[PDB]
This record gives sequence, structure tokens and C-alpha cells, in this order.
Amino acid sequence: MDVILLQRIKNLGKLGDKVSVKAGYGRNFLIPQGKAVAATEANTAAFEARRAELEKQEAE
RNA sequence: GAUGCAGUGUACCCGCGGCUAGACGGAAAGACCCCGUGAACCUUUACUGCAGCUUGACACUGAACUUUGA
Repeated sequence: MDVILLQRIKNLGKLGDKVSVKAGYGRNFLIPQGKAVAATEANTAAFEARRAELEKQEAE
């Protein structure tokens, strides 16, 4: 699956990078625990549109 | 393998008590035997399927280090 990282991951990328991961990884660890979001068009519109700066200065 | 055919012998008409030599006596479309491109159930290294058991591939199924083969 294709995901956009909401918050920093050790090897995937940082704060909004779009990466492809194995389906189980995203389905069972990232998405339920809020560490990423699915890379759909509406979710992208949501991510860069408004809450981008909020995720940014919530660096820690 | 004859009461009923041929020849011949014997024999007046009809019961009752007994008897079982015969009526290939009665009883059950022979069970033995053979046949039908009949049946059923059982067996097996007869044939062909399937359940069960088991092998690997793909899916559910992810994250990090590492070592080694052609």
C-alpha cells in the first residue's frame, strides 16, 4: 500500500513523505497507531491543505 | 416303472373296525447341479473414484539486524 507518513519513522522518511510499504505493515501498525495515513486523494488534500503546518511544528 | 392301452385271469351290490405296499400320495414354481452378458454382502499387491492423513506454492503475513550459496 501507499502511505504518507504523519510523523517521523526511522527508515521510511520524515513528516509527509509518501512511501510504499507491505500491506500488513501499514494495515496493522502504522494506520491504527496514527503513524501514517493512506495516500488517497482526499487524505492528501487533508494533509497538505490545512494540517501540514500543524504536523510540522508538532515535531516532538 | 400303467386302475384306464393289448392279451388274459379273477370278480354279485354297499358299509364298519384296522393297515400303509401303490396312487412316481399331500406340503413348499429344488436349497444340490447348470444357465442368465441376474442380485446381494465380504476380501485383495483387480479397475476406477472419494473421505481422511500428508508435501510444497500463493493468501491471511509484519519490523529489525546478520551469516552463507550460484
